[PDB]
Amino acid sequence: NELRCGCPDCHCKVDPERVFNHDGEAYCSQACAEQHPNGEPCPAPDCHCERS
Ligand SMILES: [Cd+2]
Ligand SMILES: [Cd+2]
Ligand SMILES: [Cd+2]
Ligand SMILES: [Cd+2]
Repeated sequence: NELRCGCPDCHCKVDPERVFNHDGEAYCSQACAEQHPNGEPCPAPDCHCERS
């Protein structure tokens, strides 16, 4: 299915040894997993997930 981030428009590279599984889904960062609680987007400075 191609390892993809739970975010609707996010597809950053996810690493198994640090995979953030939240509610059974994988995310690229702890930010996407928690729907960006600290208001912090993901490490990708060009990504627009949750922004748009
Ligand atoms: Cd993103
Ligand atoms: Cd990302
Ligand atoms: Cd993400
Ligand atoms: Cd996100």
